[PDB]
Amino acid sequence: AIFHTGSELFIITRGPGKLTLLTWGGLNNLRSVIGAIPTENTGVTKWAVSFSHNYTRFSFIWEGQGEACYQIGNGLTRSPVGRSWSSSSTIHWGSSTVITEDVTSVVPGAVNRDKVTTAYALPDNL
Amino acid sequence: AIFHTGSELFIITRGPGKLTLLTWGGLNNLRSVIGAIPTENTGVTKWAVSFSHNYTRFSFIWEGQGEACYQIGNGLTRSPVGRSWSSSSTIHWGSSTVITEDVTSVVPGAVNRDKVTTAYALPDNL
Amino acid sequence: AIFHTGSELFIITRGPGKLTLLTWGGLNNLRSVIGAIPTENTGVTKWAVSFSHNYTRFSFIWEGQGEACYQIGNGLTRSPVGRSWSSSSTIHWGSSTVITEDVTSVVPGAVNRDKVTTAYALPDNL
Amino acid sequence: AIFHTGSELFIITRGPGKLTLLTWGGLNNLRSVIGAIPTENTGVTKWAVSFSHNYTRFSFIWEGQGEACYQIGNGLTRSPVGRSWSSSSTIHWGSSTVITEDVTSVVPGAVNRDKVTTAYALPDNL
Amino acid sequence: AIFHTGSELFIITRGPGKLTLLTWGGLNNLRSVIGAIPTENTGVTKWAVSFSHNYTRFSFIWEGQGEACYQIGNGLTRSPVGRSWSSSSTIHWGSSTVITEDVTSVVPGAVNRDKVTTAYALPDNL
Amino acid sequence: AIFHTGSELFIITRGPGKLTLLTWGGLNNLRSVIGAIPTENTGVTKWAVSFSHNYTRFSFIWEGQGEACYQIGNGLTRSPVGRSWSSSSTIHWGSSTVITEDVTSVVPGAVNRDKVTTAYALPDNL
Ligand SMILES: CC(=O)N[C@@H]1[C@@H](O[C@@H]2O[C@H](CO)[C@H](O)[C@H](O)[C@H]2O[C@@H]2O[C@@H](C)[C@@H](O)[C@@H](O)[C@@H]2O)[C@H](O)[C@@H](CO)O[C@H]1O
Ligand SMILES: CC(=O)N[C@@H]1[C@@H](O[C@@H]2O[C@H](CO)[C@H](O)[C@H](O)[C@H]2O[C@@H]2O[C@@H](C)[C@@H](O)[C@@H](O)[C@@H]2O)[C@H](O)[C@@H](CO)O[C@H]1O
Ligand SMILES: CC(=O)N[C@@H]1[C@@H](O[C@@H]2O[C@H](CO)[C@H](O)[C@H](O)[C@H]2O[C@@H]2O[C@@H](C)[C@@H](O)[C@@H](O)[C@@H]2O)[C@H](O)[C@@H](CO)O[C@H]1O
Ligand SMILES: CC(=O)N[C@@H]1[C@@H](O[C@@H]2O[C@H](CO)[C@H](O)[C@H](O)[C@H]2O[C@@H]2O[C@@H](C)[C@@H](O)[C@@H](O)[C@@H]2O)[C@H](O)[C@@H](CO)O[C@H]1O
Ligand SMILES: CC(=O)N[C@@H]1[C@@H](O[C@@H]2O[C@H](CO)[C@H](O)[C@H](O)[C@H]2O[C@@H]2O[C@@H](C)[C@@H](O)[C@@H](O)[C@@H]2O)[C@H](O)[C@@H](CO)O[C@H]1O
Ligand SMILES: CC(=O)N[C@@H]1[C@@H](O[C@@H]2O[C@H](CO)[C@H](O)[C@H](O)[C@H]2O[C@@H]2O[C@@H](C)[C@@H](O)[C@@H](O)[C@@H]2O)[C@H](O)[C@@H](CO)O[C@H]1O
Repeated sequence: AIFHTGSELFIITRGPGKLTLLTWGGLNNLRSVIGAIPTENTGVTKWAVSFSHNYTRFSFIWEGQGEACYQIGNGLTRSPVGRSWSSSSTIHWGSSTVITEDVTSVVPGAVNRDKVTTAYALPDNL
Repeated sequence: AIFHTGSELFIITRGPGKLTLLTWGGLNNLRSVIGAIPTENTGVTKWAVSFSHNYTRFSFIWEGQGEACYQIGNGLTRSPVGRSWSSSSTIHWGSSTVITEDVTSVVPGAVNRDKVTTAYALPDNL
Repeated sequence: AIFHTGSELFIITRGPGKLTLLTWGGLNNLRSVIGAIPTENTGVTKWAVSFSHNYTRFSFIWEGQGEACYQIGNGLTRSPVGRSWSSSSTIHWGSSTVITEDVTSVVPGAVNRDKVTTAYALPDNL
Repeated sequence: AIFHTGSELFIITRGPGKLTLLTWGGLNNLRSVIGAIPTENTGVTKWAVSFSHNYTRFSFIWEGQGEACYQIGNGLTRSPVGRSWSSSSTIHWGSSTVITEDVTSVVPGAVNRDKVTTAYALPDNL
Repeated sequence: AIFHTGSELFIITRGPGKLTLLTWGGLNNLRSVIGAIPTENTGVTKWAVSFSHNYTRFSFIWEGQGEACYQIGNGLTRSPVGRSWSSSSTIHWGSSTVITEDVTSVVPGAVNRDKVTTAYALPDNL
Repeated sequence: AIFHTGSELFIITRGPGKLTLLTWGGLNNLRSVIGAIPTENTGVTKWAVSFSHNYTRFSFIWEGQGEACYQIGNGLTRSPVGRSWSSSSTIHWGSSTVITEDVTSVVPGAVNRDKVTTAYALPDNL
């Protein structure tokens, strides 16, 4: 299952843009969260994308002119990230698969946590 | 503040061991989570450590013979991680610094999520 | 077009095994060539795969038990390599796409050039 | 012998320029090929240089202001590349050594395949 | 002891600046040496700092806008370097720690060997 | 001149062994120094070799089954290190080149400083 040790969610992007994570499907009516994380890098950025406990749905898109792909754990495959919410990259908690899913109706209701959500660009010096 | 874009929490470790994350201070009686994340690497492991929405305390320790340090964003400083829950590395949500705190009172009530919490070892091919 | 500058063919594998290249569709009555290139690496091996002048078809498989993917140029996507001749990774000269093609009818006529064909594992010190 | 598994031909260059490969000594009257491959990198470029089946001579030069060296396999030695066709770097099929050779008599006959010959710059994300 | 095998002195800096080394406490009235080593790198520079035989004191500072840290051997800790001679990073021969020492009284007697002392920036291609 | 900024002395080795430095040609009646620096590494080790102030001769050998080469600054060329004191790699202070020199006559009178001379293996975390 994605997010377990060995099945971590990594993203690789090229050039500048924003990776946005939608955290939703909250247990016990917990509020959905949406936050955009910018990169100004000209080249490749590597990213770690985390879940939050007590949520069952994680959806993400890339907004940038360059490519963006996800990798599961140390798997070799790198597959394109969704580029709009009607064809978002989505994980159902417990799934081993990223699917394409329309989450356009979830986005406006989510609390805005731009630059403070669970997706992180790795620096030059790690 | 740590966990904001630019102040991401990275850990570097040497040799095999377990990084354990205690997620606590949950809003509205959300249950605390404890999970250990193993590595078997003989050398260096790099890690990205995430928060979870709706929690306000994040405590971590390293259990291994080899060193463990944290780095904030692309800062050059690397400082040691705590090695037991009585001297845990702890972050209070909104703080810009890691402190040393005894969280032994929080551990017994935490639900075990070994290999499925918000700390991730970076693989060899990222 | 694959094999042109900017669209070089790279392979990424995990663990030991043989990458086997079938060079075929030769002009000027040229004999097809088949050659297996071994790696003994436990971890990730990166590879550069070249065409040969005067041939119009290039087909390859990974015979190892670990994962294998190809990357075109500095593209981010990495997609699985074929694992049998009936589902080979195949390039038609001039195409920008690696297709899946059955080349079992070509293999028996090819001259064996094991360890001496146009696929190369990159070393640890490049 | 160079181009066999273990004795792969790699180039290292600094700054922008063209690596040009002459493929000649074609069996059965096969047409010699010349093709220049550009790099615009300001720093180091690593390259993989392939042979073509049915040819028995491979000559290459670097036209760039910066340095250029070849490495055989995982050998540590890096030695300078020829900088003109009268002092080309040349491999005789079956040889274990790159020698200096004057191939100006071969170049005029060769068909131009610029940006489409068997020498490849490795990208930033391999 | 620092400068023994396993306890090599490395520095990590960000951005352009100069690292200066004061070699002093020479036996047999050997003259003290001071030399500044510049970098123009915009990003992270890694440095190896050597002692000289027959000296008992080694002091160093970083002059630059960006951060500077030292690391001992393959240890994970990175700690700040001194930024003026009144607060120098200093090693007493045989000591396992870097101390803060005011060596303003030593600096005038030293011979200037800018760009020719025993601290070295590591290049892009090592 | 070797050892000036831009012309730093680096070594690359494969497999386990020892790099030995002989510091001689001392001014001010200084005794010659010899010291072996071992590595246990199975793969490639990178090294920084420093001079000592007040000496004019620096001679080094690699004793190991595996290859060993030197590189000057960020130059691309890598050339073999001497494998015995009768064929040492030698630098005359002020020279821009490494020569071969027999220094067997210096060795017996040199003070032994094994694991404590000015040649350093670079670690995995730099
Ligand atoms: C183990 C796990 O992931 N369980 C998921 C279920 O979530 C747990 O449900 C029980 C109630 O039966 C408790 O509410 C528990 O707190 C829930 O776990 C918490 O939330 C999940 C989503 C994880 O983040 C977990 O680490 C956290 O402790 C869930 O109800 C079902 C269906 O959605 O999925 C289970 O996999
Ligand atoms: C913006 C933020 O991080 N706020 C923190 C407070 O948490 C929010 O509290 C409000 C009510 O005042 C709501 O309960 C809101 O849902 C809370 O935010 C959620 O939980 C926090 C911890 C973050 O994970 C956030 O992204 C998430 O939406 C919090 O009560 C106090 C505790 O000191 O800190 C505030 O910084
Ligand atoms: C430029 C090119 O790639 N052309 C391909 C054609 O191959 C050439 O065909 C001509 C006659 O039409 C000659 O036979 C020439 O030698 C051929 O080029 C040689 O072979 C090709 C496959 C490449 O390796 C090239 O570099 C080499 O010189 C080919 O016949 C057609 C049909 O397949 O494809 C053309 O793209
Ligand atoms: C095995 C090999 O490399 N052989 C070289 C000879 O080339 C082969 O010659 C035979 C005739 O004896 C056939 O014509 C065969 O198709 C030739 O092999 C082809 O060309 C060589 C150059 C390689 O690319 C090979 O993979 C390809 O199948 C060759 O005539 C002589 C000349 O130097 O060298 C032999 O090593
Ligand atoms: C082993 C060592 O570091 N010795 C230090 C002493 O220095 C040596 O002193 C003896 C006389 O007792 C000789 O003069 C000898 O040459 C000195 O060693 C030389 O200088 C030292 C600092 C090192 O660079 C060494 O490699 C070099 O050969 C020193 O006198 C005392 C007190 O400061 O410390 C000893 O550690
Ligand atoms: C600047 C330099 O490297 N000079 C070398 C000369 O060394 C200096 O010689 C004078 C007397 O003429 C003093 O003895 C002085 O202390 C010497 O400099 C010291 O030693 C040299 C080897 C360097 O380590 C230097 O940094 C240190 O201060 C040397 O006499 C001549 C001839 O060998 O070469 C000069 O390049």
